[PDB]
Amino acid sequence: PLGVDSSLSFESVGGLDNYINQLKEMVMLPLLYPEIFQRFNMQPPRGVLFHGPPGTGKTLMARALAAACSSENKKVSFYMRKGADCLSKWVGEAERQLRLLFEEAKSTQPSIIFFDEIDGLAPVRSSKQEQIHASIVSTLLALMDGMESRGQVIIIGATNRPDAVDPALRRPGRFDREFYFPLPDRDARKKIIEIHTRNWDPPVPEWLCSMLAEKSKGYGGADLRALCTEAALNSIKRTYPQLYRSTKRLQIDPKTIKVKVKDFVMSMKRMIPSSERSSISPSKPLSPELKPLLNEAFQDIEKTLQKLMPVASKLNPLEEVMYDDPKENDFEYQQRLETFETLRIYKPRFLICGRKGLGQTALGPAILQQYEGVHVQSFDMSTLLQDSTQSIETSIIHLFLEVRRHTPSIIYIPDIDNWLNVLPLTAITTFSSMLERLDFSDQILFLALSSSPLSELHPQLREWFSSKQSVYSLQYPTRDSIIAFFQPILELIKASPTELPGGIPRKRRVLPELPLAPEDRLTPLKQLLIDSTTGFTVDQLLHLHSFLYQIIWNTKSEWNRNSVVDECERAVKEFMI
Amino acid sequence: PLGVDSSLSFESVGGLDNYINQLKEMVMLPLLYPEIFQRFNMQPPRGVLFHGPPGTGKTLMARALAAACSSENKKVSFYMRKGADCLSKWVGEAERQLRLLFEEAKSTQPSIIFFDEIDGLAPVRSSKQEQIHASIVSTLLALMDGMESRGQVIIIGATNRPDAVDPALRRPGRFDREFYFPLPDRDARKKIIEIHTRNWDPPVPEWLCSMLAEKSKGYGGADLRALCTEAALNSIKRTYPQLYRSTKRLQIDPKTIKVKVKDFVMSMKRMIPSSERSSISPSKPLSPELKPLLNEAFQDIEKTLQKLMPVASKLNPLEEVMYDDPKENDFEYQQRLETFETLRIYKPRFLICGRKGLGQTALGPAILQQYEGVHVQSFDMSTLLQDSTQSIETSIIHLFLEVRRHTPSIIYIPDIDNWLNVLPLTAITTFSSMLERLDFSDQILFLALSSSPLSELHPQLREWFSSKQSVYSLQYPTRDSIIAFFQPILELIKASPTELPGGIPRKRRVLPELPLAPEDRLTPLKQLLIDSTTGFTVDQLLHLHSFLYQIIWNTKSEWNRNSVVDECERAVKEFMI
Repeated sequence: PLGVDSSLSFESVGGLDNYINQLKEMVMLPLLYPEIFQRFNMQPPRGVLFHGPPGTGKTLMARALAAACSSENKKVSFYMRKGADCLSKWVGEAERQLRLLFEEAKSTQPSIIFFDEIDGLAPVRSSKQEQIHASIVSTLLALMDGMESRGQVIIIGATNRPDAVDPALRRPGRFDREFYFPLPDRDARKKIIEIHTRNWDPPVPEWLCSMLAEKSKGYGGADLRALCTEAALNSIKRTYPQLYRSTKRLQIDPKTIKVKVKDFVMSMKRMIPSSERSSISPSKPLSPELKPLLNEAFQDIEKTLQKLMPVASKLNPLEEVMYDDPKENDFEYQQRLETFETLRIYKPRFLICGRKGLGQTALGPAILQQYEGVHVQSFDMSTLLQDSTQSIETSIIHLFLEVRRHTPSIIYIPDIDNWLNVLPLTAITTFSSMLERLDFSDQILFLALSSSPLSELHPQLREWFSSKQSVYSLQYPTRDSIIAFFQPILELIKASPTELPGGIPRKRRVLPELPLAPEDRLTPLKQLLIDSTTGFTVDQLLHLHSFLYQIIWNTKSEWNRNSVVDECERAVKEFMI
Repeated sequence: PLGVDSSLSFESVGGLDNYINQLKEMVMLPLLYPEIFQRFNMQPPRGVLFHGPPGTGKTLMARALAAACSSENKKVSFYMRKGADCLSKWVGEAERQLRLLFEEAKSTQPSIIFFDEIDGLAPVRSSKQEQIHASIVSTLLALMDGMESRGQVIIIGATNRPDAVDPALRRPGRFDREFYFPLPDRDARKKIIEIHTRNWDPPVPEWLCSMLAEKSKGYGGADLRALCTEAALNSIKRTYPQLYRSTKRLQIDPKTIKVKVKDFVMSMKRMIPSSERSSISPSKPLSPELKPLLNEAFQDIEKTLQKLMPVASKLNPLEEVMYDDPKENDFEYQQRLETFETLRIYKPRFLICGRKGLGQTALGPAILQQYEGVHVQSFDMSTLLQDSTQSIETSIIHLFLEVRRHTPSIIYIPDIDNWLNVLPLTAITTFSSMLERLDFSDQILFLALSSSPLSELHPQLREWFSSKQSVYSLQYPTRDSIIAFFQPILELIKASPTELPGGIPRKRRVLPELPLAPEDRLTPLKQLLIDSTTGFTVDQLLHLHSFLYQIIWNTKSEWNRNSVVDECERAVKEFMI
């Protein structure tokens, strides 16, 4: 059956190395080196506040910390407190459980305590309720620190939000660490999936990683293990159909090890993402047959993206201090590199103008997918009108405040032709103010999408975007790209009966026992598809593509060729209306 | 008298086979096959969240699960928890009932627990109330899972809504199953009604099923049994009138078994649907005498419906894996069928333009009835203005979000001539945005009804619906269809006195004892009804139809024919004003 483990070698949360060194410098040093705390007479406190996606290192870095320190040294004890679990309606009974737990935590000397659900442990301190909201918060203040020199004990905090509570709970000088979980995307995703998949006596192929790791976006350690179990059970029922209706119990052979990539892709048909349980995010790669239709400008988007903003990230200070320099006295040499790759910028924004039905609003999610690791959100007016409890301008100042409270991050607005007709001049001039409230010298991108083409626009954008390179206009694709797009189906006309299942028999499987345990017109069709379709829009090409898919689906079984051209050609004739 | 049963062989919820195999793979395997959980070292968790219409498998799949596992293996215990039933205002008393129940649930090893009313068990976790809302939620988190390796115990959840609570209650990795109940419509409706009706020593006829099963729409297992009891008691009082006023008690014969279809149709006169206790849904089949007046285009509606969207549903993977293929390494062969019957589409919509009084707004419910099994709702502005607590555009984004959170589903708007005058340009451009927020490549229908005819319309629809086949215009019916419609009453003129009750005597029934227990002008009338009614509208034909019904009702008793033509003909003369 099932079972939980108490040993973790960072094998389901693995990849947060700089976090690991940051916590090692907090928890290892005070009793590893007990001398330099008097050589300098130094304090440094301990305590980390987790925030980010839950289960992406919430329970997983809980096991990574208890397993980390248990694998670190002997002896050491560990404590798990998950929200309100020692409380009452009394103050003086709730708390007497709490500080009996505190005094026994102080009695056991090598000891850490996990505290999760810090909102449930201590909410915001308001006096418009009963005074236990002030009482347990103040008594946790004095009983964690302030009055209480805790000595050798370590207090761990975890939330989903870094600001779900009043900042008195983060007194600066006791809880000076806060860890954000960035949900690793591609490479530590491939690391975390391959450190999972080696727990099987069949080793997995490594062409499927980072193939499956780039398919899997928005997942924790546990649900990627759920992908492991669902592909596993797909191998189970796949290998054996006789898994049903057993009152007389059965026995098995132990040689039931067969693995498919079909198991994984059926798991992808049968999955659901964790972030996409309640969200809608445009995390959509560009369509692979549409790459003949948009790679040619997509390259210009990613190159001019790279030029108008470097996407350069921070290296590890471990290897940086593994390097050494000779000169260390020169703050002028410091302000040199502090000017380097920092003062090279000015106000990241970009605009897309082009016709409707011409590759719109898919390239947006595509260039969202062409690089990751950055923080990003968009001013979707669905996400702006989603609350009415406050003003929408209060929501504007809020969301501008949180994208201010990040890394160099990404801001997007779709459909600005329809937008600015949606909200009044309150929110308009609000936004135009908030455009200028921040500096040029920070790196926040401002992607902008319009479904209307150029030189016809209200000038609100124009005074905002008077740079000649702050915009790009779109054109029709070339005929060679067109015939590149219709190429594969133009040989799928010829490969019906046994290449495709239009004429492939599907046969039955027998049950196991599992014993008892007690050609020539192709070119006039070519001049029908080309040169009579005078460079139209790509959605119309999607119409035709769907239509011919219906044609070849209905005409899926045919031998003795050149008999199935009449259906598609009259469909083109009808399409020209 | 009455009595409840503890044995169910899926005989009042029967039809959810793929659900049954999905739960069997969760609950049977961990102790059926206790070896492969170490061959792969796999987790898989257990827990299902029910949502959908209550009593359509809520109590019924509760009995199907406890009866399923009790009929599965010996020995096994079962537990029933229905919302708040072990609580208090204390935290620490409410919970001490809860985890005394948890430790005794862990003590009894073969054990499952039913949890219904999950909102009453654990609401959303807000700190703007007393902190027991955070406390019992967090303590149910740690005491179901997270901290607690539950071992062998199974936790069952059930609601009406899949999102009546915050998604922390669905941690991905413990509650990875959620069952929607689809309210089976025709064939599993006939299966579920015939698996009921075989509980009587008279076997029912099978021409009335699926006749009565297609009459009965929107019912659970229990209320269909209430139809069984009401047709039963209609047979009781029908067979015996002496069922009244007995102080001196009486005795019966046991041979009181007579069954009528009259009992069922009087039950239909005396019924009320469960979904139609507070809703108004246009689930209305087309009128059978109006089938001469709309089948001729109705066929075009269902055929072009079928062409513009295939209604093809998913087969069972049981029989699909009962089939086997030779080639299983080819993800390209996978993306073949993943392109098959998926990329054949483009943006399902359809429009109805036609005159007023000409078959409008009944064909809508009719083609709603011509196929079922799909998810469907409509943007009725009654259902849009029904709340004022939020903005109506917030309701727009909400309802678009939930129809996004479904199967390929159906969207309808009636009366678009009167509509777009009802809501301002806020909701208008909101909706036009939400038209384009989703892809072409998903299958969501967009039925549209207008009471005004063609070529006269504001072009908002026209830029939305510039496809030549995205619309259909309506005409007058033909004279042969007209005389087909007036045909049956044109022989009901001749069949008054004993075919119809206009001259049939109704006689009295005696009481049982039940002893003590201590012609020629028809064709000028034909040229009056036809060719002087120059192809008018069908509501006017309903006027006339009602009028002649009043004529023949008042003239219902007549012998020695050809004396009753004067009343209807002068009614036609008066009607021509």
